Amino acid sequence: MTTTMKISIEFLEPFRMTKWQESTRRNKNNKEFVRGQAFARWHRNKKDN
RNA sequence: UUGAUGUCACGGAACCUUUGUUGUCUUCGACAUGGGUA
Repeated sequence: MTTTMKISIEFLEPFRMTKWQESTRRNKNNKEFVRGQAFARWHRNKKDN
């Protein structure tokens, strides 16, 4: 038993997004991935392009 | 397209340094033209 709460966020400013990286590099040892953890994330449909 | 008992990323000024500068009197006299004649 759960209740779903529809959430929308309206940005009043340009928001920051983090650069895409390989799933091999999405760990605490990669500085760039950790530094961008508070930003938005880009999703790739396919890893190649 | 996240994972969860732990995110100061509003935690970080694209910032700092380079002269569109230099040189020149709005001045002034000899031609122009191609043959023609035998």
